[PDB]
Amino acid sequence: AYSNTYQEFTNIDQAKAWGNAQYKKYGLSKSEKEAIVSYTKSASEINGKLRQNKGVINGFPSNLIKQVELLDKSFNKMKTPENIMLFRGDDPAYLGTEFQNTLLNSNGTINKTAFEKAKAKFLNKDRLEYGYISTSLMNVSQFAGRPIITKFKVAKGSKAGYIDPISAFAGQLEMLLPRHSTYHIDDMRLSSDGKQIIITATMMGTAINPK
Repeated sequence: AYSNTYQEFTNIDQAKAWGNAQYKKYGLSKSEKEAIVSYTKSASEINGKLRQNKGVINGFPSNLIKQVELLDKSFNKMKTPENIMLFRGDDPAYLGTEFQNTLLNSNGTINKTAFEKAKAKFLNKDRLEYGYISTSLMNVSQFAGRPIITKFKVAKGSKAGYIDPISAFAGQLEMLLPRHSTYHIDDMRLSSDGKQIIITATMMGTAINPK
């Protein structure tokens, strides 16, 4: 129809080759790579601070400010040449503290009532994320244990970096997205296998554009 087409990697060997190919052309500086390595080693803490302070970094320790600004600007060199689907998994808290202990039933499946509340709260609305967004080119094993799977539709030209080869601690086929990014949740449904929430969203972009 009038919908756009987003590619999805289904072969890990090619996803790795494709990502490696993009990486080879970034021309990242030594300090930019170190910033990315540092991010992979303290992602939880950095994103936690970003959320806590709503994206304002002036109060962060000087060293962290430098790291964040380096990472922010590194995206000027990292764009995806294709419309691509990116994946990530999340725990109930992602939907809000109110679901942290209400989304799942004692058997693995997810309560339908809580799920219905999740839709009214997020379906057909823009969502702003203060932290950076770690994703993978494929639905890697690192997930499949999380109750929430999000599929982001990222358009050609968007800021997105394949950091899998930059850090020993990056996730498998990890594609990092800029912080302070907004996306629109287009669809929310249960997995057809024993309940699970599959979220499909269109990535709109980031407000962090240095230069």
